[PDB]
Formats: sequence, C-alpha cells, structure tokens
Amino acid sequence: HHHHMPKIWTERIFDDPEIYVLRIDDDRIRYFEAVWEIPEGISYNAYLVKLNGANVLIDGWKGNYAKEFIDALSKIVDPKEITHIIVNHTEPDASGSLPATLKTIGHDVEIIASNFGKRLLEGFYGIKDVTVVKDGEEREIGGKKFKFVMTPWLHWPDTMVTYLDGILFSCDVGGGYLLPEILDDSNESVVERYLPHVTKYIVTVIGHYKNYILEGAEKLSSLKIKALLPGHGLIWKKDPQRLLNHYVSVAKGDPKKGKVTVIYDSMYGFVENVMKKAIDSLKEKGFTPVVYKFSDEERPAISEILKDIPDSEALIFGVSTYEAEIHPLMRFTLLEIIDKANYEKPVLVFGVHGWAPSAERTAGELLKETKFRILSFTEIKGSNMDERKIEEAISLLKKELE
Amino acid sequence: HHMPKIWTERIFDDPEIYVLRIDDDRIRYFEAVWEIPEGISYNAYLVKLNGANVLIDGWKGNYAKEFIDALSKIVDPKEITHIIVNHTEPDASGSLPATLKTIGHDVEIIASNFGKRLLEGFYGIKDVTVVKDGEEREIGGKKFKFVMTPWLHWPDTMVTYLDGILFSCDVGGGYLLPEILDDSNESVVERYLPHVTKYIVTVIGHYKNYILEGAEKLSSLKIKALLPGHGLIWKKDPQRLLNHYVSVAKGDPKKGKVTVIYDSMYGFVENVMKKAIDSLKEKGFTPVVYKFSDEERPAISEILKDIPDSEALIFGVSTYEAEIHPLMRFTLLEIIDKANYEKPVLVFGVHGWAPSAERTAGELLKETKFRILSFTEIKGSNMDERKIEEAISLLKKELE
Ligand SMILES: [Cl-]
Ligand SMILES: [Cl-]
Ligand SMILES: [Cl-]
Repeated sequence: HHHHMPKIWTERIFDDPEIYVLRIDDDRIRYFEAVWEIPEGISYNAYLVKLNGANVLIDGWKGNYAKEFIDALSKIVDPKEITHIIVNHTEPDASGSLPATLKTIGHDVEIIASNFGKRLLEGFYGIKDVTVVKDGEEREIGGKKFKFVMTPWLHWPDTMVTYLDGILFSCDVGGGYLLPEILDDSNESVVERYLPHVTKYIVTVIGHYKNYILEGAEKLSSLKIKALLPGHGLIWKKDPQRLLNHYVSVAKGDPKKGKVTVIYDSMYGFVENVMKKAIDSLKEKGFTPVVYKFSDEERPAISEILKDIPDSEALIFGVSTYEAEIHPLMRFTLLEIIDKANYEKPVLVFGVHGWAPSAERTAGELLKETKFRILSFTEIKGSNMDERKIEEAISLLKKELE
Repeated sequence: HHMPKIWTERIFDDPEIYVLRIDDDRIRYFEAVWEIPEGISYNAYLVKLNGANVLIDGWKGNYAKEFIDALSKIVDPKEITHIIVNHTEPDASGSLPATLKTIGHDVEIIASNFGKRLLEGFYGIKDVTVVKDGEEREIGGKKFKFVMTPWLHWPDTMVTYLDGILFSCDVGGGYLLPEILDDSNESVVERYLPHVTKYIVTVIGHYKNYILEGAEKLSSLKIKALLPGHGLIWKKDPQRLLNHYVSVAKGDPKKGKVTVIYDSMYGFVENVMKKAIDSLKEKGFTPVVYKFSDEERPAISEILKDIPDSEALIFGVSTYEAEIHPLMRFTLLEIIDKANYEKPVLVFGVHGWAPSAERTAGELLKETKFRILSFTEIKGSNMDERKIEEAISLLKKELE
C-alpha cells in the first residue's frame, strides 16, 4: 500500500535553451513491460523547451499518470501556448499522456515523429496529423535548429533521438531503472549506485538488440554531445560519455575480474549439494560468485539474473532433470538469457542424469545454439558423487579465464 | 519458536495402523516450481503386526530428525522389520537414511524395480526386495498386495493394499494442511478438493491418461480406505476422492466456467479483455480471470488448477519482439504440458511487427488437444467491438 502520491519533479535544467524536465517517479509499477521485476521503480521523464515563438514538448508520461502530467505541465507553461510535440518513441510509458495533452492544448499543434512512429501513433490513439522526420533531418523551430537522428531497434523501429545545441533528448537510449535521489549526474556516489540499474534496464529492455547499441553509440558519437537527457532515470549534464561508454560496455559484455554467475534449480537438494561445493571451490580460487538458486523456498527475479550476465567472466548452470530435461523455471531462465544476454563467455554445465525421453532438448543443446562456450558437462549424482569432478570443472574454468 | 505441526495417531485397530504426518509450512514452491502458500503435508504410516512392524514411506529430508523422534513415540525403531517404499521421491524418502541408521540393523526394504534403482542412486541403498505387479507377500500374519501404478508420476510408483486399506502415497494426495486428519467433515472436504485438483495438474498432469489407467486397475480391488502420502486420509468415502481424480483427468467441466488468461503490457489488451469478460457475464458465464500486468502476476499453479473443469479458455496475447509475451509463453507451455485437454479456446491477439520466422500462440496450440474456435485481432483506436461480441457468442453456441 502506498502512503503517498508518486514524487513529481519539475525543474528548469538549462537556461539557454530554456529547458524543463518533468519527471514522475513510478513506485507503483512492479513489473516493467509486465515482466521485469523492478522493486526499485522507474521514472518517466518528459521535457519542455520554451523558445522564441515556439514551445516544444518532448515525450510524456505513462497513461495512468495523464492527469498528473497535465497538472505538472500547466505549472510551467499555459498548455494553450504549446506549438510542437516531439515524440521520440511511441511506447505508452512515454506516449500515454499524449491524448490528454492534445485535448488540454485545445488546438492543433505540429506532432513530430519517425516514419514508424507516425504509424504507431495512428494505431494506438487515432492521431493522424503527424510530421514524419527523416534520418539527420533538421528543422528550425523557435529560432533554434533541431536535428533528428534515427536509432531504430533501441528498442523499437520507431526510435529516434532529438538533438538541440549539443543537448540530446534520447528517450529510452541512455535510460535506466531506479528512482535516483537527484536529477542528474553531478554526484559520484549517486552515479555509482545508479549504474547497475542501468545495466538491468539495458539487458531487459534492449538486450535482444544489443548489437544495435554499438551501431547507435557510433552514430551518436558523430554529434557534439554536451548532455544526454533520457526518458528514464538520471539526466547526464556532466559526463554523458560515461553513460554511453557504460551502454557499449554492457553491450559488448566487458567482464568484471573474478565474477562468476551461478544459476541453478535444486528440486530436492541434490543439485544444491553439488553447487555449494562448486561455489566454495570458486571462492577458494579467488573468484567472487554471484548466486541465483531456484529452490523449494526461494525464487530469484529473472531481471536480476539478466542484469548480472554482461560483466560475468563466466556462467555456471546447475540443472535438475529426473523426469524431464528442463524444469520450468530453468527453461524460462535459459530462454530469456538466450533472448537478452547472448554473449561469447565460457560456461560450465552441471546436470542430473535423469530418465527423460530422448526426444527432449537438454539444457546443454539449448545452450549449444548460443554464443556461450560450454567448457564441460559434469553429472550431478546422489550418494556416490565424486567431489573431485567438481574441483576438476572449476579448475578447468580457472585455466580458461587465466 | 514456531515448529511445523506433527500428527501421530492410531487410525485403525485391526490392523493396528498409525499415521505420522508433518505439516510443511516452510515450503513455498513444490518441486521448486509450484506456488503453494497453503503448504503440503508428508504422511507416513506404521503398521504394527504379529511378529512384524512395517513402516510405509516417510518424510522429506529436512524433517528427518522430527520423523525419528515422532516414530520413536509409537515404536522402538529397533523393532522395525520392514520398510515399504511406494515411491522414492525425496519428499517421501528423505527420512530413509536416518531411519535405517536409527533402526541399527538390517530390515527388508520393499520397492518396485525402478524404485530399487532410484534408492541406490539417491542413497546408495543396494539391498532392496523388488515386488512385481500384483505380487502378494505374507507379513506379520497379514497379506500385503502390491500394485504398480507407473507414471503417477514416476516410473517407480506403486501402491500397497492391505485388507481393503490402500497406502497410495502420491496417488490421492493433495496440497493444503487440512484442519483434521480424515474425510469426516464435509466443509473440510469441500475446501480441500480444489487443492487436490491443483496437486493433480501440477504433479501428475502430464501423465493424466495414466490416472484413468490406474483407476480401472484399482477397480478390481475393494477399497475401504485410502491413505495417501499428502493431505487428507479417506476412511468414510474414498470413492469420492477416486471420482474426483478421474473427473479431473477427464476434464469434466463445470457448466458456465470459462478461464480467461492474458497479459496486458499497457492497457490495450486489458480493454479488449474487459469487454470480453463483460460479454461472458451478461451471457450467464462465470469467468475466472488471470491477468499478467505491470502490477500483478498470477501463480502458474493457480492457473493450472482451474483448467480441468473449465468449459473453455480464452487467451489475450501481446506480441513481444519476435515472439509473444514471455509470461504468456511460459503459461501456454505449462498448460500444454500439464493440462492438455480437448476443450475450445478463443484467442485474442495484438498485431505486432514481429519477424515472421517466430511462433505464434496458435502454432503453439496446434499439436495440442485444444481447438481454437476463432482468432480475433486486438487493436488500439478503431477497435471493432463487434468482433469481440461475435467471438463470445460463437463460444456460447459451441458450448451448448
Ligand atoms: Cl535436486
Ligand atoms: Cl497492452
Ligand atoms: Cl518459458
């Protein structure tokens, strides 16, 4: 139960151009896109640029906060004075407030989007009068030059970024989960605590298209960037390159020394017994394991597993079998890793030798179609398990990472 | 500090039979997957006979010490002579190593063929008497009959018949920690049965055809009592429990029941499904609704429990990247695996820009027993509500 209304920020963050952020902190939402566990919440950031002869709204808020958005907006400008609305991306977490915004303005305005964005505004809302902008197209508005850069598949085909005097309104690109205690990247401690939640956002929202992050960062690199103002999380006025470098590093899967992520199901405790030993062996050898275990008492968040993949030196899977080859949570977890975090990293598989029908795909053969490099398979036995084979696998991994 | 509740009670006089039941209120996910906030009991039995004492099954391994202590209150463990293992899964057999140690001398362990193999694999136990289908054994002056019921839900599964009393372990079990031991209270029985259905679909669902086979196999035996490894003991009306098992396995429907399952990423699916659900209610159906949204996430075990007695299902599906929404994928795969029934379905789905390569909900349902009466596209603005009305009307007609 929430004791207070969501926090709203409304603040001028630049003098020239005169730019305001309108940010609402969604601490109601539990599952982003109705799937990714985000107990930390997410912000929706829209922007208002007040110019000479024009007032430009950039993006908006999720639809359940439409009324709050209009109230907030009306505190910094008479909505009737709005002339342009730029829609970088049409997903309803950014565009949900648009119908109520259009009604409140009460007259036609120029709505600007990508080609695909125009089609989607029609499909979602019935909005038909939209100006399509092309890649690199410039537009003079209120005496300033706006430039629009298409960055498709980050993470929809309609995605673009808006460039104004070195200031990039990037919507999802550069977004992150978490409700930071400040607006921007001015505090180092804030930045360090925020970045893991940026990783979590990249992998969950953009991970399937992680190769396009590399494309997009390179495309954006050619522009003079003085600040990056995304649709979620922190605004980067001080060091936007650090954010871009983080995005690229997550996309490439640059590893953190000693990090090994160990993911397993233990249906009855036999997998646990082997994996506890695998984990102890790792700690003995200088590694710092991150452990996700599906047991009869505990159940990790898939969003948290995914977040830890990119900077792992390696993964280890422990797979319960018995009657079937892959049990439901392991299967879900593998399929999501395949979909969102397909990296060229070494992997150990430990598995129970069950009596599953031969036609059933094993965890190994699912993994064998990915970029992951399975070093070895180790059988999880019951009473006559040979602990030396566990030590063997961990030593094999240590040598591989050496 | 709180301790899980243990029941030890003599439940028959001749033969002299005791139940030892522990109510597991710590477990959250049965088999590490099925959401069971209601918990589950482990029921073992001791039969005290003339010249023998026979333990039948046991408890989960984390309760081994509680098991020995409970057992020691009704018999000196050294006086045990036989242990019958209906099924080797650790929720029933985890206590076996500690029990053998406490007994302190050799006993005859009896199991099925696959049972003996699994006892060796799990625990290194090699001295086990294998009994065959229909084999009878004289023990302590009584005749014990063994009946193989494989794939309920493992190939080692058997049941033990003793003068009309069936020790059935998993067969006839259920989730929930019932307020009493047995089937002597109607309202307790009523509240309990849906938890039996939940247990059947989740644990045995994939092999539901073998329930029907098992039912007619036991049909040649006069069952006066059913003593399963989980949940309620049935002494008054074990037939009622058997009929329930069969009805779930057949998927006998409750008239008017439609289960509606959907994900709504941003409210567009929600808007279509709200009209669908309303249309069902106005036509006299009683929908059961499961919504994956950005605030709510139903338990898959609850969705599964409602499938067998639904007249029909309705799915509302969002497109996601190349495929469908991950939670609906997971849910479809489990329904197909555990609840593959010959029932009608409506699909409502958003039109995506997904790669044509990847699988849709309909393709997933192709090799199953479900039949899709129609597919209806979910749109934002300009959604033709008449399409929703006609889909529901079509379903009503199909169900007459
Ligand atoms: Cl296990
Ligand atoms: Cl939706
Ligand atoms: Cl899945």
